[PDB]
Amino acid sequence: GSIEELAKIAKKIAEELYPEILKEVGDEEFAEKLSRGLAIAGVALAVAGVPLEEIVKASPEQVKELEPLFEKAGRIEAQIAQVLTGEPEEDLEKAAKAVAAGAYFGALVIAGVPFEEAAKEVAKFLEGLTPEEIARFAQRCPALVKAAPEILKRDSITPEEFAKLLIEHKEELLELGRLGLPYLLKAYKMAKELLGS
Ligand code: HEM
Repeated sequence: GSIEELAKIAKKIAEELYPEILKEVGDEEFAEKLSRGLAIAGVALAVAGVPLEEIVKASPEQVKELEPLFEKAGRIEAQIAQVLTGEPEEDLEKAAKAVAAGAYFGALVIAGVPFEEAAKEVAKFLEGLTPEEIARFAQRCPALVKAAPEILKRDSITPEEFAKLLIEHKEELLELGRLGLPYLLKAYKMAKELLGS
């Protein structure tokens, strides 16, 4: 139950994802990051109670009923990430809201919410962060930077402008989410087993 214990689990799961991700991602630095992030999310979703095997089958209204569990998952993601990386040592509650938006966007897209509407729902989810905070958290995601490297020189991204960035890079972000989905599911299943021992 301790965060250190969840981090050790996520680190072990990341080691099982990494060789397979390397078979298909030629940037090995990006492969290392993907394997840690997908492992951390798999653990966080499992211990937050997001039913990911049901999400991939769910309707949009069923995904929206689960919205508070995604926010809990984001807080656990950011706490684990502090142990494994150190870097997210700051306002944890703000970082948690940002990362929460990631899996919740993907959950709405998986459920069949049209990409542009899902993007607006993300804009809604980020309200309360300053455009400067939004810019700084977006710059910490290697998938967003890989799809939209102009993030690297934005000082200010409003929630609406963040949704516009997702839409402008829809095809690239769909390809990264499709790459990550099988590894997220594998990590979630391994987490559920390891947590339940
Ligand atoms: C579309 C596919 C996405 C993939 C494959 C992905 C992958 C990742 C990975 C691997 C990390 C951790 C990096 C590391 O450990 O070095 C990460 C971090 C992050 N991602 Fe993304 N992400 C995606 C979409 C998004 C979206 C839509 C958001 C919207 C807010 C988002 C927000 C973040 C944030 C804030 C972090 C920082 C984590 C922290 O500081 O604790 N991601 N992402």
